[PDB]
Amino acid sequence: NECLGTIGPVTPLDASDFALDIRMPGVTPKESDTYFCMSMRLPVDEEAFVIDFKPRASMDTVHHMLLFGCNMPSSTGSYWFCDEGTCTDKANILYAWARNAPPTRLPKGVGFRVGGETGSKYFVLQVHYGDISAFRDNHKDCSGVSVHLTRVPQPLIAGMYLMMSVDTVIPPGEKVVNADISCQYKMYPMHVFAYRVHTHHLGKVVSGYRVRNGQWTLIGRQNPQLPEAFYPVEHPVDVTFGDILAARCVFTGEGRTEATHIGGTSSDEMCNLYIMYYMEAKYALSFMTCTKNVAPDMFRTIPAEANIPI
Ligand SMILES: [Cu+2]
Ligand SMILES: [Cu+2]
Repeated sequence: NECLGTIGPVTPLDASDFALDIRMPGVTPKESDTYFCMSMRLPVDEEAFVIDFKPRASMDTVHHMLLFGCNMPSSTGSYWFCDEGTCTDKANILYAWARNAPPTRLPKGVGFRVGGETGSKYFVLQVHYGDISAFRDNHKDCSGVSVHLTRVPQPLIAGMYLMMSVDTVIPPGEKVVNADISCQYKMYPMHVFAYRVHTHHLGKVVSGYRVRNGQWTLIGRQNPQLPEAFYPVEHPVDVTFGDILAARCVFTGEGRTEATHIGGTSSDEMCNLYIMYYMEAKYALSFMTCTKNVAPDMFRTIPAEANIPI
């Protein structure tokens, strides 16, 4: 969208609601694949609920945008190069937009809990500029996201279930290596509505499942070379006490000379699956993780799909 000007990025709408217009401050990338970040302090100290996200992205120039909640942005300037990092503390992902992926909307009555004693005090926006031939005119870009906040307690609360491999060793050559993740779910019900997969270049497919009475129910399955937005869960699924959450990342050892382990760099690999959920407010957890493989023998009946590329 056009460069806002000087209207004010905080718009109070009533006693309980306010819009945050979180936009780049007229930036002009000089090279392709630039990552720009900015932050905005939540303008209340008490608990609030993020209940809507409207993307304001120039189709021409923005490849993707991420919105994070945290307490300690990686820098304090109007904007900053953030190949490096977004937050010094944990970056909680709230929103992802990708040029060609269709953005999931929050289900009705769902919000992310922010502010107050334990919630995020800051939003950090990351904008990825790809092709920059649209900046030949040295024009200024004000891309970002318009966020709707309310102080009204929401009946459903959004969270993030992160499933992540730690021990995986990918030998050189080995055409096929599986990174398997599984945890017992022991909490009140979560309703899974979106997922995001992330690996590095050696990743062929990522799938996650809820397993109940030996039945595998697809949460999501994605080639991890495609853009990394939140894809909608095709048939949104309850995950309940006694279920097993199970994920498999399929890896190759080809194009590589030494053994590849898990690490933050691209020479290292990752197997991450982000599951966006909601829970009933009176039971809600904003975050859960699985870094174990508690039921490795259960993978003997994983569906065929998990082992074949798309
Ligand atoms: Cu991108
Ligand atoms: Cu990574």
